[PDB]
Amino acid sequence: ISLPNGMMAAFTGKDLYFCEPFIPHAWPEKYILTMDYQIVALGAYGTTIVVMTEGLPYIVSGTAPENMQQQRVELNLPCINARGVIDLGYSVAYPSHDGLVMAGSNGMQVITEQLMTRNDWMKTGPGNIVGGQFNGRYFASYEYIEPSGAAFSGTLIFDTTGAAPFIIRSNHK
Amino acid sequence: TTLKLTAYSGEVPRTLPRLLPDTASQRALNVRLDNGGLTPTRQPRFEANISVDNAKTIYKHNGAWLAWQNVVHAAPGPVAQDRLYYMGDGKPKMIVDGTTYDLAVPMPTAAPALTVTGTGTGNVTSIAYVYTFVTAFGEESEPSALSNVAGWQAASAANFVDTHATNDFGEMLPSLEYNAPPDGLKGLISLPNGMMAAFTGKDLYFCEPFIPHAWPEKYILTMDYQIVALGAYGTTIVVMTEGLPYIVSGTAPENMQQQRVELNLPCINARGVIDLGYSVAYPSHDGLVMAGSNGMQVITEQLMTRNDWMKTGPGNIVGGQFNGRYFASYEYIEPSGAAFSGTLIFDTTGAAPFIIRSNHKADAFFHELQTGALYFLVGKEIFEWDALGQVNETLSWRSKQFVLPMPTNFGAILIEGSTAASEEEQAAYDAERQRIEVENATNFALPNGDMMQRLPAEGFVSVSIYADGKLVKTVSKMNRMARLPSGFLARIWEIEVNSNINISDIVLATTGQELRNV
Repeated sequence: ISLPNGMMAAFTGKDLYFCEPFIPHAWPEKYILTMDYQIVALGAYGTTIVVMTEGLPYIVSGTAPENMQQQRVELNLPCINARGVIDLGYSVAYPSHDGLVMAGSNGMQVITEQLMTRNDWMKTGPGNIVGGQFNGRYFASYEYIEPSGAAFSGTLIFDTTGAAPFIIRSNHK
Repeated sequence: TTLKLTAYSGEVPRTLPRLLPDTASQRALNVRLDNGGLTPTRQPRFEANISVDNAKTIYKHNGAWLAWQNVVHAAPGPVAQDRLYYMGDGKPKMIVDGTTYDLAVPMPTAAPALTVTGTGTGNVTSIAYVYTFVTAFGEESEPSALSNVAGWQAASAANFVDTHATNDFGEMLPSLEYNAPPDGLKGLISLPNGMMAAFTGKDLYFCEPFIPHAWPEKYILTMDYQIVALGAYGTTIVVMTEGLPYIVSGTAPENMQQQRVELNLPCINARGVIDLGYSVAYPSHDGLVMAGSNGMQVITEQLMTRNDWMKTGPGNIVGGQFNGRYFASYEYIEPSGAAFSGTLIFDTTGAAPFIIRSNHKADAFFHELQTGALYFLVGKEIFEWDALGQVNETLSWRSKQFVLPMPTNFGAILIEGSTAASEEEQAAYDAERQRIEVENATNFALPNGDMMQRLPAEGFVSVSIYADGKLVKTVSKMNRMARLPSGFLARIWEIEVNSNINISDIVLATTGQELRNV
């Protein structure tokens, strides 16, 4: 992913790597930061990075690759799907087992907890959520099979803009 | 004179029963209140069995289940390779590839420093060992050795070296500040910037930032009172003590500054500590309190009494987290010898926090973070919480004591709702039927066997009405108006709802024509 001050962020199986600020090909070993748990995907709001892990999400705040300080975030939710991560522009939303949750400058909030149940999110299936952004709306494509051989395929659009957030469904897998 | 029960809410025991909110109710047991109805909890399923009896802490690493007889805290290490550091078992110890080692690395084993002023000018001489520096585990320990020459304290004559094991001649700034993890360190938690936190009886220890095994003595921080457990919110640690809780703020182990917190409440139970993600909650004598970024708030002071919190018993609260809810398991003996066992779930999310009760005692709790699902040990087995593929459990919901302005008797009940139509509940019921048939077959072949042949389950609705503390009727008709008994006039009415299926709402009226009105 690209970063504000000019740099690139990459992760190994468990360690994140920071490239030379204005030199892309260089990936110094002294720039690397090691995090607990595996790393699924990376997102950025403002200057701070969202280190999205199989365990506790981590927030790395830095004006420079040398000046990096990872920080705990207000929610402890794993990142199940790497592809479900979408930079919605105002937040970084990654599907989780508890539900879709957005990481932004203002705070860390589980949008679906307001508008959808734990059971429905499990039945939708966070493992294979295809994510996308349109007009600041999170496009989630779900294709899961109900027991006894019933298959549901559709697109779940999440819009938080408005008086109250709601789900706009679609049927384009 | 209609009383209508819709949009059910949880239990708030710090309130007189008549003064509860309009949709708040007592004994919210085995109920999940999400959509606004009585959605039943699923029955736990037996996933795996534990080896050693009387397990107080359970953990899962990779596919295997780990349990220990002591309160053991385990967290992944900052190092790249997958490592588990669990230290509650007396001596700090480490698991690598399913093999347990000791976190402490013996001194004078991996690193030795020899220096002399006469070196590099005269051959031979030397004194074998001058100073023994601290050892470094790195990835392989007690296998390789490192030697450095600290002359006048990098590239020169290698000279003689010890032949005890394989050695390397590297000349870099020696990291002699490493120290072996002292015995008695109990609680280990992970930290943002990358480091480990552990505490002695009264002193907290800080490790080398990216080196888990090193526990330098200059990093240690001493606090007043004993230390019970550790929790982290943001970059700042919550030092939970037998006295005044302390907040340690720091970007690095060297730059550490402990701070007094806005509440003075001791931590009674170490196991009651759960990192709920948005705060760290530790049971206290006054009540359950969580430390968060916004501040320090005692949730129970809003929703529970001092008396009830004492009667529940904060000393032996088993704590757990599911969907951001604090699962507290309580087992206490009220006077004259009656045992109360159950699970108290605390959810603060919503307009007003409330207690959702459950009746599954848990010897220990484990929240598998990768796949969110609580694992609790009861009867020496591992059970999940409301796992998918199980039949719904019976729901208990006893309404607020409705003190009608005038004494009346009710003549209508409308129990709305739907039967099993999700087909996931139906599939779970079919699987339960298959298990019932299998046990029927295996018990039917006994050399014979009296009784057994247990009856299969069923979906029911059972609403019981308490007139003035006396059960007058139990109604099971659903989606169609039912009738109460007669001949009794009461003004303190309350409703208890029992069902394996979800129920939309309950409305009562003295006449069907009044039920027409609302």
